[PDB]
Amino acid sequence: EEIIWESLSVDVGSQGNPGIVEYKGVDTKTGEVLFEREPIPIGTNNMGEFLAIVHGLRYLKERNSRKPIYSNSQTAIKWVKDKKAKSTLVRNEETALIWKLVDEAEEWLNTHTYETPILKWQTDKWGEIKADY
RNA sequence: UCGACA
DNA sequence: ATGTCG
Ligand SMILES: [Mg+2]
Ligand SMILES: [Mg+2]
Ligand SMILES: [Mg+2]
Ligand SMILES: [Mg+2]
Repeated sequence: EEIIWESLSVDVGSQGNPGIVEYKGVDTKTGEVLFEREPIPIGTNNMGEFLAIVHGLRYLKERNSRKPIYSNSQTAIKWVKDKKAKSTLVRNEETALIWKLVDEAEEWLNTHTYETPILKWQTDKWGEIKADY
């Protein structure tokens, strides 16, 4: 129905897909950028979306914040729930970095608890997510 | 054979 | 185009 303004919004930007991937997290209310990841040379959109949610979980947990996280990504939301990023991206020397990060994000999920609700941003009703590039 | 989310 | 799920 309506936007939970007291929340963190995450989004991915890329150049190519697969291509250069980055992400950021913003306060949904103020649009202030709370974190921004250095570009990863090769990755997929969905891997970037996954890393952005997991990074948001880590960021909120460290700050003892109970705010929900908004993502526009059906795929990444499911991967986080499963603790398993089911990417098709070839795992080789060029994709080594993104895959290491993905493996580490999954490992964090398997060693930590969180209560953060992970919520689907309703683009069709609300327009583009605020963490949008 | 599609329907969605990016 | 390409990455993904239902
Ligand atoms: Mg997105
Ligand atoms: Mg990262
Ligand atoms: Mg930590
Ligand atoms: Mg976007």
